[PDB]
Amino acid sequence: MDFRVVGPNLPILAKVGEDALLTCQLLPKRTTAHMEVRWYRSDPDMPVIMYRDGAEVTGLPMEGYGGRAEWMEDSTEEGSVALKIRQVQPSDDGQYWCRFQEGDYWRETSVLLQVAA
Repeated sequence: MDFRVVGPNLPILAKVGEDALLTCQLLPKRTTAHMEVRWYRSDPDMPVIMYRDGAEVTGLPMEGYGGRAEWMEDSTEEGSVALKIRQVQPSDDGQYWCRFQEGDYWRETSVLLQVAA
């Protein structure tokens, strides 16, 4: 009950082949060294990409998924975050959940993104 993420963000419209912007608002306790943030593409079972210890996971070299998604921090800088995803498609069209994980307690919320087809 010490962390909360909200999805007040308005629907995002990006055309197929154009990049999209996933966004949600979270409040870090202090230093995101141990904080983890996960985004899901209409599939909570598997995360597309994650942000941990102030860095996004790249895994193996020439990352297809990691390469596709790059973190773009919001201008407001009030605990909000945004993730830039390249070459959107109908599969992207839908909802994405942000997952704030710290210690043994975490919370998540959906963000509205509707890409043009």
